[PDB]
Amino acid sequence: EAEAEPLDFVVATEREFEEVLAISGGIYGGLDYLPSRYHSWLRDPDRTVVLAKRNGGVIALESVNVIDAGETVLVEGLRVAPWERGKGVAGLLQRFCSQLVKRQHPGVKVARLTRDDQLGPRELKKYRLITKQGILLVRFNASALLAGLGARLAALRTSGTFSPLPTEAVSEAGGDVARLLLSPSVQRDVLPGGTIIQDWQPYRPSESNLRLLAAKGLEWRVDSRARPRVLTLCTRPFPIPHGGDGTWRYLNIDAFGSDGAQVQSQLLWHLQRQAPRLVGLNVMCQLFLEPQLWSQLADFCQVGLGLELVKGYTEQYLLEADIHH
Ligand SMILES: NC(=[NH2+])NCCC[C@H](N)C(=O)O
Repeated sequence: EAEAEPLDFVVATEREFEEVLAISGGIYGGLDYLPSRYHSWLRDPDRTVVLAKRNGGVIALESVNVIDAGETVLVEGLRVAPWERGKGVAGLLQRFCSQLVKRQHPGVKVARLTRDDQLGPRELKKYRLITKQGILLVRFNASALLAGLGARLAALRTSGTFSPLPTEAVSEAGGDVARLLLSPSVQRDVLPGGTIIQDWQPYRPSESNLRLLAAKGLEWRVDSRARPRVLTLCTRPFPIPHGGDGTWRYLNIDAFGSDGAQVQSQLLWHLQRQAPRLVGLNVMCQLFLEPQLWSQLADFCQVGLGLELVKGYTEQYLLEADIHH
């Protein structure tokens, strides 16, 4: 029962946007970023979005983007249509893209990717684990959160439960981001495996990548610019298909450091910064933090901030594998 027409690998364009959506049903439980990101991906100068087509119909997608000053290729968004899964399509698409990178980007030495699924033996054999972070996913209505937070945080103050610790501002334009991330000691003691993870995307801490990060509208927060120990990072919210009513946004916060109290205070700062912009909308807030801090922050979010836990503990894995020219 051979397929009548063969597989054709071609670079994605804006015309296939609706075809790509048709194969993306239920991806990441409705937290899929590609609906909101597909068009920007096409404008990225170091990125190649590859579609697998059978008889002219899109059935799979993979993106490869060269970062880390040309030494790394990040693999994102790998997906196959539900009705084409289990036939090795994702494997064939992976091989086409690996050859493309080796051909166009001879300087790439490693491939990198992030994932939340359990790392089976296969993974451990083909990939090195650079680092891993815990994942805390909560949901809330922005308006309801704002209307009740003052009372919530006042109770904590008087209750003696919690009082927000001081935090310090971080300005990219002012040069604070560079002075933090280019610090060898911050890279060693703060960053997970010496790596910046921003909305599932890993970057080596380098000026070249800092330029990429600066163009995304990220917001930073730190415990002390002089004595940095906890550094948090918020990605600008964007729409996700969850809910089907178009009201849901994905708020990604990456937390680097081992002081749980500072991760709490800095998470609260980001929430008070971002929720006003989300009035009238619903938010899926995913916090990535050191695994040992998870229970502390899940409680804080649940009991302290009246937030709803969407799912139990899971982990984000940063994987790396060499490129075999
Ligand atoms: N909820 C998740 N599992 N998100 C995974 C995002 C990262 C994934 N490797 C991608 O580029 O699509």
